[PDB]
Amino acid sequence: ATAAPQDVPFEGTLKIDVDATDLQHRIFKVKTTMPATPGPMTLLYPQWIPGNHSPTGPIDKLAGLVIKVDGKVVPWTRDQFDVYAFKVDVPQGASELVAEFKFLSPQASSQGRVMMTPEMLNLQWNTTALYPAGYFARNIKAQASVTLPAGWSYATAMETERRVGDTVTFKPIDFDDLVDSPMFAGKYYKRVELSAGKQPVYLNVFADEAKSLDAKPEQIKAHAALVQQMDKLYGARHFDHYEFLLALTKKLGGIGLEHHRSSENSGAPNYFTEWDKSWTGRDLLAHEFNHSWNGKYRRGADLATPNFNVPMGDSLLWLYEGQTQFWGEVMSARSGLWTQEQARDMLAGVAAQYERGRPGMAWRTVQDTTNDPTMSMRRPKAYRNYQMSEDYYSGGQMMWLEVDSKLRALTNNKRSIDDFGKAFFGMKNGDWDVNPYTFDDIVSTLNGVAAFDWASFLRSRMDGHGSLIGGIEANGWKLVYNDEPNLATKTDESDDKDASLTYSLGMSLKASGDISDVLWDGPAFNAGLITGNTIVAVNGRAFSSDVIKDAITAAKGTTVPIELLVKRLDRYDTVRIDYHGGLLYPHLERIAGKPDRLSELYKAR
Amino acid sequence: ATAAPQDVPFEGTLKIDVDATDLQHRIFKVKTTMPATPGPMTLLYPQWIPGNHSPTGPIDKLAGLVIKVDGKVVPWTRDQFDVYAFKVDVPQGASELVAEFKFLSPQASSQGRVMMTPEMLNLQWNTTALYPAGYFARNIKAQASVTLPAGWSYATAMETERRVGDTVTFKPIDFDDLVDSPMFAGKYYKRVELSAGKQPVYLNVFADEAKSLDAKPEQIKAHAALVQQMDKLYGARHFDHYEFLLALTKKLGGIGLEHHRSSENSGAPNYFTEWDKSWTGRDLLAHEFNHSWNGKYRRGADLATPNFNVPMGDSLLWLYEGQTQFWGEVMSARSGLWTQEQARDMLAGVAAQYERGRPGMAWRTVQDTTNDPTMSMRRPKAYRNYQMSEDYYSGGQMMWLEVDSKLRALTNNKRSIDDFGKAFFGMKNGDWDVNPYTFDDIVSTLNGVAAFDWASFLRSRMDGHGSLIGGIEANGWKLVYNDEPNLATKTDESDDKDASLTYSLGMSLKASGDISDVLWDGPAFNAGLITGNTIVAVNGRAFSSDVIKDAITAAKGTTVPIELLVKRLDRYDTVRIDYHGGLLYPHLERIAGKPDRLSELYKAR
Ligand SMILES: CC(C)C[C@H](NC(=O)[C@@H](O)[C@H](N)Cc1ccccc1)C(=O)O
Ligand SMILES: CC(C)C[C@H](NC(=O)[C@@H](O)[C@H](N)Cc1ccccc1)C(=O)O
Ligand SMILES: [Zn+2]
Ligand SMILES: [Zn+2]
Repeated sequence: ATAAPQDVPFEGTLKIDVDATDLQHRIFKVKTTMPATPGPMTLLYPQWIPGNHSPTGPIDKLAGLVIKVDGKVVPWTRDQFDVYAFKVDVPQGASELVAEFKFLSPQASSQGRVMMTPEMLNLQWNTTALYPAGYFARNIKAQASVTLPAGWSYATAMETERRVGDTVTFKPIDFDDLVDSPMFAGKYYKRVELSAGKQPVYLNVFADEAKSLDAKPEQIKAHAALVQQMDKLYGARHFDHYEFLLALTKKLGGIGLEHHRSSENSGAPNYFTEWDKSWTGRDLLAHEFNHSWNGKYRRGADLATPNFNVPMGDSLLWLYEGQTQFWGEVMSARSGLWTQEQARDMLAGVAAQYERGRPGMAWRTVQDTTNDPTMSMRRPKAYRNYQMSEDYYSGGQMMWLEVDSKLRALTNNKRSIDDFGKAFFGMKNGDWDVNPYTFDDIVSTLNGVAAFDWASFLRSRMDGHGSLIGGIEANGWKLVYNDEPNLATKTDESDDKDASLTYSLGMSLKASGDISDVLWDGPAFNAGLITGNTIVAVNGRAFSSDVIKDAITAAKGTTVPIELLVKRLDRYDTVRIDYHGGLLYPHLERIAGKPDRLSELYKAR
Repeated sequence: ATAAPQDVPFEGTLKIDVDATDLQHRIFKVKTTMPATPGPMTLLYPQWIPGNHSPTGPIDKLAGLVIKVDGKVVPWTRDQFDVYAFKVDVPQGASELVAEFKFLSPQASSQGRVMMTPEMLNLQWNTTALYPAGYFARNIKAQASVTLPAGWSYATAMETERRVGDTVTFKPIDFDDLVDSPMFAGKYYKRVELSAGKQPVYLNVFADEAKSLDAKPEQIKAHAALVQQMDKLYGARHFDHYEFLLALTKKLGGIGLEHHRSSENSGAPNYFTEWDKSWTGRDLLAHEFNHSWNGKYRRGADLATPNFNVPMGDSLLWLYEGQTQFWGEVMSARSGLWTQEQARDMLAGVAAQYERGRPGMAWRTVQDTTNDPTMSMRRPKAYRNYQMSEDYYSGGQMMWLEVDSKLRALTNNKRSIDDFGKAFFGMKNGDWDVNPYTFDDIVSTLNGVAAFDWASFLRSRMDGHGSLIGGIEANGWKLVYNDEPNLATKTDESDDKDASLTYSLGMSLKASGDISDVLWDGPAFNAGLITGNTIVAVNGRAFSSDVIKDAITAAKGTTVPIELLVKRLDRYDTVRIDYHGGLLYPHLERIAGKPDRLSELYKAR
């Protein structure tokens, strides 16, 4: 076992030098230099990574580790009860320890998200760092450098000291901020100012091909409007400057990861060039940006750990991620990243997910899903709808919508969730240290906006099994289903011609006919169907998405079952599904006579 | 978080009832009943599973959990710092707790190994169990039952009380032995006696199709000879009876998992029907059977944990798995499961793997690979040859071969590793409780066979970076390479037309030309190639395994480089490989002047 980290000074500087030039093998070469204290010394590879809420440190990708003290090799021994901890014996009279190793980043998605391509790379300093055990991470002064592919541009919130040729030397920085200061680099780069002033915000775009960088003025303006709308909500910025990192790519592994003064984001090459086709993911930058307030600056006390190698407590992720999921979609509408119609159909899809798409809510609480990061590490699960899957995101969002609606009702619409945002995250402009909070702090700040038993309200939703969608009705709308496609579903289905049929047949299909998801206790489930089975034919006709949708519509209101020819492994059988509700996709409709608070919430300030 | 398990009596019986009939959804339905006193109670889902040496308990597949005390639901709360631990409050006057849940076994291999098919199933009791925290697992008396698909046969070492219809009630058993008593069930079943007597051994075969069960007399005899050869080695059996469980299948997930009185094994449907083609995997039953002595009965003290929810120490896996890997191959030859020529070429491949196929030994020791189970959980890695990958298996095997050769050299061939086997595992016939050992015990028993500094010998090999293949030459043979295919490689290549070129071009390829492996610092590596790249053409000719092999031979002894057309993502380039050694496959050849101890080692006793 590794001794607990202590809030004591670390003498000297942890030097971290990274060679990021072996794009072909996708290898980051690392040298870490630090003072050596005589006696046993334990070095740690970061395990629990802020923003991942789970022990995602890729320990088995650390290879070629050789440790030398004052130029002599010393053998290392891994702690079999802490496989992220390497112990060496430092001789008496020693001065300096050097550890050299390689981070073997994924050569295919099966190994994790790809971090190197022929045109760009993603350096996450936790993957290229060893640091001494026994210290709070913030007490370790670090100084990093990286050697880039020839002539590549780079971007990071971390301040550059100098670039000599292709070796970038950064100014000293605390080790926790180093891990929190990722770098993108690439040959096709555009830097766009989103906000000038004393706390400026920039957008750093890297692409597989330069043509993807052609952001149009109104599209840049929508990102600039995001910054303005966050200013209206919070009244403060928790950074001295902010660097959006955005990779437009089909080669780099997808990412959305927040930091204090930056975020790592990926989109498709058509993020800008096909604005109307790429909209469903455009809440990404709003989401990760919001975390600078909600998650990085303010963090649950059980989540704000002293180093990267003690476990994180995720109990409050329904605020961290849940309210950020909420604000990401709201701010997308307020900024023009989304249209109001797009944002409303997205919210309808969230509401339907918890009204009808989450039968696991009968036995599992949203609170318990804050354990999903460590339980599952986002590995494949058979029934996201019944096992549940990180619903502290979207279920949390629905609770925060209801919180907004209740604040309005208590105050005759003079207060809203905007007032909680300013009160809870708006203090101490410019500070980007960690300001921890507890559950009781959430309650007290809500009670300060409008007096109410908020503790019971939050517990009843997060520890309950009942409806989470009450914020829809209270804010003047109603969740409905009809045969009109949901804007998000339609965009997500089309071009590949897939078929999302969650609320009719209780399954989703690829264009090939392969079932990609099955709703627990739904019609497909009750025919014994599982993901991976194939719908070969519908009423005798070779499967297509149009064919099965037409058959569903033809069965609406009749008593003639839909006949599905199914391939299960190497067997074929025909099932008859007595489903006659037609195609059903969620939308929101106004409740006439009630105030439309929802549109006010989603309106630009 | 969770209180430590104590060696104190457990009052009552843990009843575990499993319904294994939902083959379509692949769901095991579970009811666990246990004594309960009022107040706080913590229930555990097994986490660290004996024989996996890592926390493989599938916690995220436990769904639908409802806990009732005296018929009334009690809410449960998971420990966010121990996600395998469930906490409830037991009301006053209660005597009994009932927990019901479902184990959602993998619906595809991406979720883990498949455990249900239309013809067979594999029940592992740890996946269908909750048990009270605070107790040594061996102190908990359990009693299990299972409801099978209609008419299915079953086999397990656990003794049956009665079968009523399709519900099997088992006799009470200690909870640790329950977890150690898996069950196979299926519609195509054959039971074969391998040894009669007071400690009988049976082979239980389940198949996708009945024709695969047609074991011929000489093939059954080889399995009977395996039991006889183990008797000669150890002189004792650590079980009152033993049940081989063997699944001949393309649908059940592959498995080799040892137990005290049974093992879980899978083979191809042609395990018997194409005996000469399916030979490379036939050390499986010899391997897992050997674990009844080495691993189950004798186990490292740091591995022999008190329950399933504290971490296991794997430091001695180079004995547990390493010597079992050794005996699995030796016993295949001694029993006739393998021919002597097959076993020799298999050993040649192991020797070559550490002579030339493990460049990672320059920085990592075999000892450190005992941490790979927890580090990697057998997830994909880019360079098994450089990161290393559980080399305590085959590297351990090579060390034990050298131990054998050294015992012979010290004793003028009067003692061998067979004497260590009998001395270390041959005590206490009939005993199948765990008999722990430490490193010092290994040393003392070796020293008792022949006096020598065995501690330094073992450490020099397991903590070193040098050669592990010294036992080959010491026992009278020499590792050589030539263009004659290795029998194991040829069989593993055949039918699919793959190309293993580790010792020539430093890579392996599928018939498609996709690179499946790259040797660190080898020729393919030095051309920048990675797994997933595709060799499109060789000297301009469309790739095939024969085409690239012919080109390698054509380049032998010349100065004309091999031209490879390569697809890297969406780009094509041609590389010139200056490799002129020809095809090189490992074999063993006699050193004519030296005594042939290797053949003695592999000879039937
Ligand atoms: C591309 C998007 C879907 C990315 C999105 N990212 C986020 O929500 C971030 O704010 C999360 N902090 C990223 C995260 C959370 C838990 C475990 C691993 C990674 C996510 O769901 O991971
Ligand atoms: C089919 C064969 C390859 C199976 C073989 N099984 C064994 O060696 C058993 O003795 C191991 N005890 C199985 C094992 C070890 C570590 C982690 C998971 C599972 C294995 O390598 O897993
Ligand atoms: Zn987030
Ligand atoms: Zn084994």
